[PDB]
Amino acid sequence: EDLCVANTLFALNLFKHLAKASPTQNLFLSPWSISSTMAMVYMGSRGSTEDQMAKVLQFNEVGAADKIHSSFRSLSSAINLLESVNKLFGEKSASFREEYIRLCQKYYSSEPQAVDFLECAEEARKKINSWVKTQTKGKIPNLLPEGSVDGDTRMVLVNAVYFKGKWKTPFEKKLYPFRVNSAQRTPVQMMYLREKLNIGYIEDLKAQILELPYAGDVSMFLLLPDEIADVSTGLELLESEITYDKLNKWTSKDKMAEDEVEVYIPQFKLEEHYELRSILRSMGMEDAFNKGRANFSGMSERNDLFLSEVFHQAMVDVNEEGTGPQFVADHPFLFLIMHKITNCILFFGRFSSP
Repeated sequence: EDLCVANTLFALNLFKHLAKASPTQNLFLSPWSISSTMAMVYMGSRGSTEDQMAKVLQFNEVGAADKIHSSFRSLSSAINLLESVNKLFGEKSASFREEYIRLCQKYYSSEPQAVDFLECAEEARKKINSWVKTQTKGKIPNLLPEGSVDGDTRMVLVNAVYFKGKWKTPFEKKLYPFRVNSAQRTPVQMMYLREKLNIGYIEDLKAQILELPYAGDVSMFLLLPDEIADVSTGLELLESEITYDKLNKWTSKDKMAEDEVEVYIPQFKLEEHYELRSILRSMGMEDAFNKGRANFSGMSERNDLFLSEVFHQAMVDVNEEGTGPQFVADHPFLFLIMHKITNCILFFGRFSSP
């Protein structure tokens, strides 16, 4: 029983499926905002659409229908730089119920907006992009592109999230060769820090795990292969073996002990944009995206409403500003950003290519 447990299950499954589409390049997303915005769409869903969303969101694996939405509103209070903006746009002839709009306000503080996809889809496309550009203060001027919506579009969800924390201890700004793959290296600016930090070693996968705290009890956990068993990113084994139970154990206080570590990590910025429909359908959320089967009767009395697409943008800025074992991240790693009090994964990513 825990939305943050479901979120982690879902985040790892989403990352695995996403990694079929992008097996080596930089990958960065916020499982928590996808879970929360997809839960609001699931609030509007019924029948086998609902059943499938609940299963892919892992709500069923952690066991509580009438408590999900209020738990998301409570969690959002505990969790809440961390900026998250979202909006559900829907074709105006499939009118949202007054009551759905009221529940969106109440549980997700989000208001669905009607657009005219059926007759002026390009204009709708451009109104979605002005709202996004406006709410993200210029970082994303054109979230949706040229032909991502047309007369067949019925409903799209947009979600853009940005994170930049303040490290508990400032790094020192040291170009080092970062290894992208067995034939290619790219110079990166490295940041260095010597500090008492929790660090662990995963014996079976020959990798180090380190926690880098930010101020308010939000930490970055970084998983960095030690032996390199593939000629590509070197992440192949960590990515086929990570599981909920394994991550839990790797991050347990018995497996991660405090120690004076010298840390070298690149200065980096990631911005990745996704269209998750094909990813979510491969995970099992099929009916929500299928015009002949979707059931959004909770959102609208009109029969003709299905989910056309999910736009997700996530961005992180990692720099030196803050308030014995060696961890040298001069080759690819997985990382996650964790809300320690809730144990919610806010972001999850692969840094492979500077």
